[PDB]
Amino acid sequence: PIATPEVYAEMLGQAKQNSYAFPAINCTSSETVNAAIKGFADAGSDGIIQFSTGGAEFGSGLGVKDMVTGAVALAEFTHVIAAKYPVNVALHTDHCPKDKLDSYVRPLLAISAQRVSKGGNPLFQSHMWDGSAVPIDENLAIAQELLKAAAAAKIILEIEIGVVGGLYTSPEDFEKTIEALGAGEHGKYLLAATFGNVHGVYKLRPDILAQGQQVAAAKLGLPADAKPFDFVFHGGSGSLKSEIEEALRYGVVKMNVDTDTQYAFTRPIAGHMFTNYDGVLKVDGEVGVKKVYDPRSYLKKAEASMSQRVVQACNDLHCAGKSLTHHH
Amino acid sequence: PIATPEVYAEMLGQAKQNSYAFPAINCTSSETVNAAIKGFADAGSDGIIQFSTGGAEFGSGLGVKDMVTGAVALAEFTHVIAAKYPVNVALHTDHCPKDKLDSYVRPLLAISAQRVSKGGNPLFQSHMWDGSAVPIDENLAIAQELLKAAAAAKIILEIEIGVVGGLYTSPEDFEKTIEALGAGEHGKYLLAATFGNVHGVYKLRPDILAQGQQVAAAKLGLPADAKPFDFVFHGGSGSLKSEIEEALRYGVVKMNVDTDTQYAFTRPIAGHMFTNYDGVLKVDGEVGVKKVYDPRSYLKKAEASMSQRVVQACNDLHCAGKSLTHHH
Amino acid sequence: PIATPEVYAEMLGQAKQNSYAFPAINCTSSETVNAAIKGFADAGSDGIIQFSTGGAEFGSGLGVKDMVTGAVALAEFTHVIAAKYPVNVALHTDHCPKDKLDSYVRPLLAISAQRVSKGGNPLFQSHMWDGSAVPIDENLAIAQELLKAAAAAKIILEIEIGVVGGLYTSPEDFEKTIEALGAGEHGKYLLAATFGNVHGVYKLRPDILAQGQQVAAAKLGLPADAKPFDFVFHGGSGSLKSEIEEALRYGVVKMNVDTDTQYAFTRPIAGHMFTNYDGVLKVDGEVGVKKVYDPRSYLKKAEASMSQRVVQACNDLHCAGKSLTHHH
Amino acid sequence: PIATPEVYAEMLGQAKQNSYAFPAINCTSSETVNAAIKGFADAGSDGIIQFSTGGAEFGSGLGVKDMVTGAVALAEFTHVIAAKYPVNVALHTDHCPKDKLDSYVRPLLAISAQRVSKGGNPLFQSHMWDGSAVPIDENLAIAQELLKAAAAAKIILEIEIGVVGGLYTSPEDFEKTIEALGAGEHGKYLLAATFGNVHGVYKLRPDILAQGQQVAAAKLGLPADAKPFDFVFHGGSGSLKSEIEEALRYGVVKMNVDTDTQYAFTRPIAGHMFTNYDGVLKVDGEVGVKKVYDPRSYLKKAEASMSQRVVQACNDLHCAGKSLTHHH
Ligand code: NA
Ligand code: NA
Ligand code: NA
Ligand code: NA
Ligand SMILES: [Zn+2]
Ligand SMILES: [Zn+2]
Ligand SMILES: [Zn+2]
Ligand SMILES: [Zn+2]
Ligand SMILES: [Zn+2]
Ligand SMILES: [Zn+2]
Ligand SMILES: [Zn+2]
Ligand SMILES: [Zn+2]
Repeated sequence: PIATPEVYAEMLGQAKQNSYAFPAINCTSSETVNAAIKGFADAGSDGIIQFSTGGAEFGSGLGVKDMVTGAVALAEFTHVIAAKYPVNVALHTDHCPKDKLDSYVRPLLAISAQRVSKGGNPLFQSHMWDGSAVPIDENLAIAQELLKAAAAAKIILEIEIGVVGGLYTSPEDFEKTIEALGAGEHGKYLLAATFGNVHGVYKLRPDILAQGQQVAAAKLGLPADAKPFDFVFHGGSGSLKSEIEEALRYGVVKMNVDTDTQYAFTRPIAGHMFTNYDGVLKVDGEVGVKKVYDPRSYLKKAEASMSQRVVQACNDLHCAGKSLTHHH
Repeated sequence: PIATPEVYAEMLGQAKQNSYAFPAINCTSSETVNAAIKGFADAGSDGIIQFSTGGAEFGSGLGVKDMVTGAVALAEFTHVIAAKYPVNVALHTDHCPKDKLDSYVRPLLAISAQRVSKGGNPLFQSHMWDGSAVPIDENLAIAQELLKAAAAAKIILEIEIGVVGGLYTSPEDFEKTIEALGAGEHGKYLLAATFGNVHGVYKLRPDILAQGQQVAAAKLGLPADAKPFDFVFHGGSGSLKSEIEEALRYGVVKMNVDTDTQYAFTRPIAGHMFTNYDGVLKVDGEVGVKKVYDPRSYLKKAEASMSQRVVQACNDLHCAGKSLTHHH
Repeated sequence: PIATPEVYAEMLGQAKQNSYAFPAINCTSSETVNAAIKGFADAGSDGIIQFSTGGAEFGSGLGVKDMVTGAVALAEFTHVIAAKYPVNVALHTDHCPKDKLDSYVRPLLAISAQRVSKGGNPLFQSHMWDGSAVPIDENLAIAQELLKAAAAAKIILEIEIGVVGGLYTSPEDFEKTIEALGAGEHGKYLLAATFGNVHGVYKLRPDILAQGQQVAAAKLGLPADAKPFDFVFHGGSGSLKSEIEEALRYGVVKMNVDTDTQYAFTRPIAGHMFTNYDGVLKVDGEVGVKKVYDPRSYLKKAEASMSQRVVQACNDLHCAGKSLTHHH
Repeated sequence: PIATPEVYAEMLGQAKQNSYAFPAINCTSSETVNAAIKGFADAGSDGIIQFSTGGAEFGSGLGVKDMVTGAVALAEFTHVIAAKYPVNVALHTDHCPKDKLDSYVRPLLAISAQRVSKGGNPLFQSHMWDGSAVPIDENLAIAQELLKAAAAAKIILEIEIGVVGGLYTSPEDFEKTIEALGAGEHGKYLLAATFGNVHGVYKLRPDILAQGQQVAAAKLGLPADAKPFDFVFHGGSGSLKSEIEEALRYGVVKMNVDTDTQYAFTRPIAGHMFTNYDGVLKVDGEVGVKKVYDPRSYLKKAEASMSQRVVQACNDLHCAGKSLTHHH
């Protein structure tokens, strides 16, 4: 099923408690959503499906190019599909900068607030505010008001302090975050801190995350080994095993996956076109071969390949076999 | 917007009155739905989007393979998208044989009956019962009870008498159809008659349709030039202009398109893979090129190409520039 | 075997007498020479293999780029191969303009004159002087001295009056040609006249050739139906059957083929690369498949395909089954 | 130029004296010969071009399939080309087993004996007798009579003791070889011994070669560090640097290269077909693009790429910059 707000909070709390994380898979379409959920289900895992600003725009079609429309359309599709699987699937929106808040996150929050007001659950279970391009104080002022709106709609907020590529987060940056937002008692939030992490597969310092947890623990009057933050790891695709393991130990509960699942989705499509070149093209006066230019023929292979890569992510992040539905 | 039942009936009545038809485009995904609606909008035309049994199964994903789930999921997606376009888009389900009625058309009718009972509109605006593999009397017995259910849910039924490939419909076959179902007063229906028409692009007798109209007119006590039937043309892709024109004159209001839009969708994907071969594949120890293995890069080209082919269909069937919303 | 000068003259005389022609296939390599000779042999036909200036340069390799070297190297190769076939193969050089005479045709003539002086046969059996870019009088002055040199080396000269693309040859142009060169008694020559013919496959006037024959016959005091000229048809690839037939009737004895055999050679290579994409490329960390990146694997397919196209040319030009060796 | 027998012997003697080796490149065509010689010339190196039984058969064309014909045809071509380069190029025939001696090596030896009898040089400068499938005594009996014939025709014989894949050569095997053939005083020979070496790129014991040299030195009454054998390294493509270096130290003077140059030749052809897919194929009723289906367009890229790989071989084997013509 779609993760209820209660289930999603429990997912993240269990991940943190047990030092594992969920892959958050960027999707752009019915096929990619289907591949992701099938991957989670094959791994006996709960998981997160996220739509970026560009993914949402693509989802809305070339005739619309509207982020809210695309996100809502894909979310409505995902609600129907996820009801047929025995794992929990949470819906999330990815990086939204300041000048897109009024055209992405805010209208989506408003839609969910309306659902909640009528006794329903929110359409998305988390939204990202990406304030890494603005000064920390401005970032956290926006985060504070968004956290209030988000919590009131039963939604978890993801925020980012410092910049993802494609200087590190200071102890004071971590300190300000705890001071402005608390440690979950004013609403759950996820924190993307910057520790040398980059988008795309081509100098990670996971110790920055360990430092953030210690700085927060000291601020809160907690034991030295406490982990007050739930961290998000941006630029997950292409990471070393030892680096992932360290990140998990320091409280990463969500790792974003996009590049690696894109390659997995495209790879069998390329193979299909090449081996069926004279079927997918009308060559030498012939009319091609409908059975191989039927989009389903190669898109089913793309779906299966992407699902395999998602299963790998679940095993790498150690959430495989741990779905809170306990289908074994 | 999505066509209301009232708008859809008006679409078909206007098409018939003015000797034009709508393309009914088989879709299987968010991308293909988006391409189809953009095509209708670019042509200033209303249109129909249809899901086959196989398309619905594909839409539900490899982990589900459930026709109802896929149709509902894609219909919910389409409802969100179509609200953003200034043309009317009707949703239809394609060929459902006897042994799939209980797992496709009937549950979908039930969903729409529930919506209507609550003061809403049906999820789909038409459903096809394909009884061409059973004897005419059995076909029409099923059609009669389905027409009653369909009309009660504000849904148009499509039926088929005789077999589409990939012998012709007799005057008595046409006669039995009028006798069992009437001429619309017991609920609107669309009729696929068989006149030498075949699925897939590789002996049409459109005069069979003219004969059916005359046989029905005589039965009903109408003038010789009356056209009591609203016909559906199966195997639209790859047809001659002169054959389409004749079909339109005899009351074809809906022409099914699948093969031709499949080729249009796939063609730029193939081109993409070939010209970006060393970007979509990791070759010679290199890591490929994310900007070209990102599915959006080639799927946007696929969408645009499919939309162009849909525009061509609207111009071929003469529904281009005739949307009942009159945006000019 | 390689055509002796005596056999070559007999080939052309028989072609003219019986209204057929030989394909003259542009070759650039051991593979293309092999494909051409196999094509002639499969068709039971004699044939011509020709090297262009660019083909000769390519034959000499990127480290040499010398037309004489490439032509000699490929001619020496062809001499060895043709000795193993029961058809006659003549070697020819294609379009040589004025500023390349001193670096192609003249040195090659000199090589053959040396062979003949020692009691041997010439290396090539014909050479083309292409003077179509210079005024007719200058063209024919050069042709006259080259014809003397060529005849002394037992070599047939091909000349061109008027320009091949990618205005027509006048009666006076034809008249001047007979006046300057005679009708074979001062050495055999072949004549490329311009009648709307073009290089490459994308307004032919074969009657220009009929007119030339009549003009020459009148000059020579011959009957009206005499054909004093042996014509060459440039731009043979992609020609209509009716146009070829007419050309043959008017004394075309040689039709140049390049574009069509190039496509035939390349087509299975392309097919090979696509269907073996993951064998001819090292993909995803794999090491490819030696059996399909071995050049012989696809070059044998290229050879066979080119040979098939040459067989087609022999049947189109009606020289198939007419080899002067009479192997039946 | 082509290596004279005197120059070839000097090449191998200098290689041995200075612990370097020549690549021996398998060629099958005018293009591959041209690529190889250009590679040697670009590296300022002398080199060897070899034709296998299969390469020779391919060289003769599908209509002939005769090893002698193909080898002679390609050798005659190579003689013309090599005269235009300022490095020495030796011609060699590769693996000939017992049942092919009468149809490859022996007739070729006979051709060269005829040339030598008339005061000329042999057509090939070395021939391989591959007796690795027969018992050592039989191997060496054949080798002894072939060495006599070869030396009389000014030709170096290559022999093989033990089997190349795709057990090691014993001290007695090495001993028998010296006893039967001497150490060059009865004619120069090259020795392929088996030390865990395999054809094709996917447990080398170079110390077997060191052992052979010591065993031979002891037999001959020479100092312990003497290297009486000139070794040949079969399966050169895909070898480690450290393994090549060791082999050179123990007297390898010739390293066979085939797989690696095949990949280099094919790789840009594949790239060409993919990026020009709609030019090399007639697609969607179009007629393709002659400039890219012209075989020269991609074969020039193949030639250049293969030449680059040959340059790499010359640098790996340390013969680069050491041509005995001393063009610097
Ligand atoms: Na990354
Ligand atoms: Na059709
Ligand atoms: Na042409
Ligand atoms: Na090897
Ligand atoms: Zn990110
Ligand atoms: Zn459990
Ligand atoms: Zn149909
Ligand atoms: Zn209007
Ligand atoms: Zn020409
Ligand atoms: Zn005969
Ligand atoms: Zn070998
Ligand atoms: Zn030097």
